[PDB]
Amino acid sequence: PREVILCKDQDGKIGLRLKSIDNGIFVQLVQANSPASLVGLRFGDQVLQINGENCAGWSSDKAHKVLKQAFGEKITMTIRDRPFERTITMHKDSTGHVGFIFKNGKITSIVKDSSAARNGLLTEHNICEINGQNVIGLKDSQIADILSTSGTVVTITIMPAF
Amino acid sequence: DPREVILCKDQDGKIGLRLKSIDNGIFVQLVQANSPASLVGLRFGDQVLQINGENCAGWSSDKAHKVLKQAFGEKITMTIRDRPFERTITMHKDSTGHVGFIFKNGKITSIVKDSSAARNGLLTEHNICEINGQNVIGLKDSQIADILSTSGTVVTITIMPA
Ligand SMILES: CC(=O)c1ccc(F)c(-c2ccc(C[C@@H](C(=O)N[C@@H](C)C(=O)O)N3Cc4cc(Br)ccc4C3=O)cc2)c1
Ligand SMILES: CC(=O)c1ccc(F)c(-c2ccc(C[C@@H](C(=O)N[C@@H](C)C(=O)O)N3Cc4cc(Br)ccc4C3=O)cc2)c1
Repeated sequence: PREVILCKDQDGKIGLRLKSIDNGIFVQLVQANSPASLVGLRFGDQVLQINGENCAGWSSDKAHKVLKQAFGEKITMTIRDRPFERTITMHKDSTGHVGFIFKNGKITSIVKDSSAARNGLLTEHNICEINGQNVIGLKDSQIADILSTSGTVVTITIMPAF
Repeated sequence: DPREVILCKDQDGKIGLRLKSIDNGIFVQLVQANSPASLVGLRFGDQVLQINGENCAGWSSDKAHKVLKQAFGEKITMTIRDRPFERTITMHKDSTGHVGFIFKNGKITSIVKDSSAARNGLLTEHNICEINGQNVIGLKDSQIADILSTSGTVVTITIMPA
């Protein structure tokens, strides 16, 4: 658990969208070049507390109601670094592929006798990083450009789509 | 990193394991006490990458059991990824002897407000696997309650999404 302080920029907005998942509050959307982006907030981070109050059981509307109705331009948050994050290493075959089909940044299929198949890569998982580069927010064709310019080793970080 | 385990059948060609297809992968759903599977370290939620050399990718629950049933000699080789969905949460009992969560069939279904569980971001729709190193998979709810009731102030629980 870590504590991040956020300064509200002009319209009392943090550039953050939160979602209620399994009675927890998670980071769902982080706008680029925003107060939230600045202090390290990433897709899949868990918010434990907002201004010292527990987020447990809060609905998605409650979390946003709290963030806007907060007095003063400073909001403290206690965060847990993407708890659902897993890393999987794969190798390109002779055709330059590791073996998976994706749509909207989410793995939808695994090709038989592929590197993804040998390494137990899962479907219904969003891709977060490829070889260190963040891919949340990129269009599918830009993600394919990163995969295409990769060496033989393809390490991807994934999380269940939820 | 995955590890290889060698399993020797006990008498009836039984390995003492129950499998489950999840997200085009195969995971262990139950490990029998004192069995060949229990002997080599297999635990609930372990991922099976290969059975006797072939990829489990896309295999159904029935397919995995069919392949295990139809194994030739008394030796079944398996490539395992150690419980990939495992998270550990440490909580402290309050003055009334509780950490603050409700469960049914071994699954967290509610988080009590202002509790140690709420402070630690404990999540619902998660199966409880262990409590202070004691495996609780396969136990009745009143037996899980008995383990919590006789625990010290520190309560560390291992969980996995349902
Ligand atoms: C045995 C093995 O490995 C193998 C053997 C033969 C094959 F024809 C393949 C294979 C070839 C191409 C692809 C395409 C696949 C892809 O390039 N995936 C990467 C991650 C990869 O497999 O390396 N993309 C590209 C793409 C772009 C955009 Br815009 C949107 C979606 C996608 C997508 O799913 C998929 C499979 C695979
Ligand atoms: C502030 C705080 O903590 C707190 C405040 C007020 C509270 F009324 C509680 C609290 C009291 C009791 C329980 C019961 C709850 C329980 O004992 N859970 C443990 C894990 C715990 O909370 O320590 N079980 C026991 C049980 C047995 C069987 Br059989 C089936 C289901 C369950 C179940 O969910 C739950 C909450 C707690």
